[PDB]
Amino acid sequence: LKCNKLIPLAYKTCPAGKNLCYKMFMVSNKTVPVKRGCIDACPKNSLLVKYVCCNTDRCN
Repeated sequence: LKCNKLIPLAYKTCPAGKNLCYKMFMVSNKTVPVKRGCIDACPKNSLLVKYVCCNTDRCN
C-alpha cells in the first residue's frame, strides 16, 4: 500500500509493518490535513487531533 505525502503529488510506500494509511488533522482546520503517513494499526481519534485511517491507495 502507498500513501500520499504532505504535498499532493509525492508518495511513499508503507514500511515494514505499516500497511495502512493515516492522516493527522488539527481542530485548527479539520478540513485540511496537518500530517500524512502510513500506520500499522488504525489509530484513535481525538478532540484536538482527528486521525483518519484508510486501506486505499493514495487515500490520504
